Amino acid sequence: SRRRVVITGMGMLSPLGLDVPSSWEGILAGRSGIAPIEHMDLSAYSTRFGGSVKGFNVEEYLSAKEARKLDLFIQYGLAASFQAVRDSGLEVTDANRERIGVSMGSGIGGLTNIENNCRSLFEQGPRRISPFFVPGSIINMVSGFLSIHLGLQGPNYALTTACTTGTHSIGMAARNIAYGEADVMVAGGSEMAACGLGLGGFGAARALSTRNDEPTRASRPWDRDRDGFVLSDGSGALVLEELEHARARGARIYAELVGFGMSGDAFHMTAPPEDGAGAARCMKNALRDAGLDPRQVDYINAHGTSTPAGDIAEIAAVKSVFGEHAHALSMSSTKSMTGHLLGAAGAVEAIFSVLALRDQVAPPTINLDNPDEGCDLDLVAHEAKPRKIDVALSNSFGFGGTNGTLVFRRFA
Amino acid sequence: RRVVITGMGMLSPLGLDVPSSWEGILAGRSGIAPIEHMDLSAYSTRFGGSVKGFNVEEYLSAKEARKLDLFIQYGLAASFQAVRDSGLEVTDANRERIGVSMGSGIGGLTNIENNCRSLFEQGPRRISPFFVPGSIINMVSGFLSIHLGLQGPNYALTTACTTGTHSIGMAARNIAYGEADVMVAGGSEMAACGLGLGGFGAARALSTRNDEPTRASRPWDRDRDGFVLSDGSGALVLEELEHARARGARIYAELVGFGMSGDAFHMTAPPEDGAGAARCMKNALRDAGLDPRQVDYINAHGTSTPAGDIAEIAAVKSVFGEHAHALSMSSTKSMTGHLLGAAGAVEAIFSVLALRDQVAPPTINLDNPDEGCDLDLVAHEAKPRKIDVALSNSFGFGGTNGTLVFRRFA
Ligand SMILES: [K+]
Ligand SMILES: [K+]
Repeated sequence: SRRRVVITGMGMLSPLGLDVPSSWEGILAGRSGIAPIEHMDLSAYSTRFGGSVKGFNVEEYLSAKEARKLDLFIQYGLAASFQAVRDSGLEVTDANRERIGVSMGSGIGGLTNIENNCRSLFEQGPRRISPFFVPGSIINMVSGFLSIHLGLQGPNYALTTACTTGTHSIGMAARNIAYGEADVMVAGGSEMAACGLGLGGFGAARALSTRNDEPTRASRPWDRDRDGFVLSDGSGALVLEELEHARARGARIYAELVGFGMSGDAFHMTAPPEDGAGAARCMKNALRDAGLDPRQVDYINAHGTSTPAGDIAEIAAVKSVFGEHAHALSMSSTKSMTGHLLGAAGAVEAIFSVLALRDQVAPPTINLDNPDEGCDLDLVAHEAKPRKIDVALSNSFGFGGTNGTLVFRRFA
Repeated sequence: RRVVITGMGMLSPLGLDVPSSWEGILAGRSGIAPIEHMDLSAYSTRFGGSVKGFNVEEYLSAKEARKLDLFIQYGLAASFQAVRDSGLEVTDANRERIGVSMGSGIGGLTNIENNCRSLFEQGPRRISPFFVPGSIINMVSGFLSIHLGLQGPNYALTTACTTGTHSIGMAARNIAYGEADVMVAGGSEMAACGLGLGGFGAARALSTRNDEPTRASRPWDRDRDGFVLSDGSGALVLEELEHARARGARIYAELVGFGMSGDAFHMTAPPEDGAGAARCMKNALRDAGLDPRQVDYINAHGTSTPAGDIAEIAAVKSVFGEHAHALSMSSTKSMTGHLLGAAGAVEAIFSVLALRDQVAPPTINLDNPDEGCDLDLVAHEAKPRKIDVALSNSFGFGGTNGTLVFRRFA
């Protein structure tokens, strides 16, 4: 029946760094990765900043010939994946390649490539669309290209669930392993939606912070002066592995993935209900899946995107699920520093949750200068808090009311 | 926990619902024609499978519909159809146990085109406020859950040609695991626009048989020259067996197996031996606890491509051995074209209906079977025959493979 799933490898590109340790160093130091966007002219836009990946060198991962065929979200996804596989120490062979799969997702995918090709179509005609437009832009090609590069022949797929993509990708990949469909999965997500369509689109929806004068203070979850999310880019990948498989090869085990929960709000296209009813049902599903007492939860890495309705819904949901224990645990939003990585958010935040377990420290919610009415939990304001963490949750409560919760536990 | 199919819904190039589409399938009718909605003079391919006469206001108000990309409208239509067909009554007692997994290969290309037009010509402040929510792939699942009040697992797959097949398979897993009693699963696509036809055209992936569009899709025929791009949607209501029995549901068939693999070979062209497709079919059969000899009908991937079609023949021969000549295999894409994200969903429906009616759909246009294509490919005309177990295959871009196994329920 249901086999146990552990984390043996991790990889990442974020607004804070070009790998896991550098990103984590920034997280624990309370550093913002948010800055005015330099790669395009945003003078005509209401938001002119975000979390860019800085100094990415694709030549550390892929030949120039292969890299030019790929949208940045694919480059980022492959980078995080290559890091995670290397980190795991796993040797891929004919004996195991059929048992190793991939589930790397994205919220929007190759929007830069789509936009660029639409410009070519409109101004020059259809014969100027790139032959690599489809294979270089569709969301499943992170899973596609990774499997080809490394010879991974197990289950191969891709989620697209907006803010929840990375969380679903990791959860369902653990389900594959638990079910016996695979012994190893590379899972997570990637995003690069910082183009005219992305910044303009979220801008037209009035979804983004417009705090152009102080970009590092823009992302401020649970603060009374929050005004929308900050768009960020990057990727996270984890190597998930069946427990006995990991033990048999003497793998280093970071943590155990013990629970995964899902729900739908069935409420609104963009905003959650203020009581966070769906989020609460999601966390409850996750806790039951993990066979845990709620009081066992020590740290919650929040969705916390710095939106009026979104942030307050999470407080309400945490209070409903945990009761008086809501005041004993610590919850923080690392999006205060990284901004919102959309399809990659759940992946980088799973990594942060695993590292919170490794290092026994809760990452801060920076910018929490004045908590809003009712936001009176331990939200780890301003600075990292060393504390006991035996169980960590990571929440993603995304566009369309799609909810996912992952439950991680210390392994010994 | 066993999983059964209690409702189905569809938009295809052959009809605006399941029965109309199925009638076309059994008649050998083509849904492919020159594309009318845009000027394709400068394009190498000027035809495909369009949904004709779709009326969204049978499902949604004009205001609701306006914001949503066509792929979402199509996905909602199939989903609404399937839920209605199932007879399920949604209540407070069960709403947290009913979820949605509707996917798409490429999603809102038409809305992206339109908002690009506005961005380039007049700037970012002229992008639609509803662009993002009305264009992102998970919004079929999102909108459906909101409209019907469904609070169970809510997600979306995007695995090109295999989307619909993965969506149905993984929704069945949700039910089997106990995280849901009912799932609405499938896919939708509306990519037969400028970016889609131009994009696949640039990749030289499409048939260019502009002079005879109905003859263009010709799986395993020696003169095939690429796939035909088509629009539409399919949706299935998957239900736990006891749940279905307790409410007296009509059960079309049972979903008994789901298999996956990766080729880890090429972007678009599978290995000639179909090794990945073979592993996938074997995985599906193992999941179902069935021997290859129990399979009666296979609804192929069969997109009408040189490498793709022949890999499937090789895969079927390796998996089924001598029994490969006893079963029937056909590609309904010969009539429907390739619905991309919706292909696996509409083809799961065709497989279920093959079981209901005991008839194998034809592979039309199979005038001259290519070298080695000597199986029973149901050439030209529908074939009544015994069908106890049916497979549906999807072997998609990226080498991503999925196989569903359906069985008669008595
Ligand atoms: K989180
Ligand atoms: K099929």
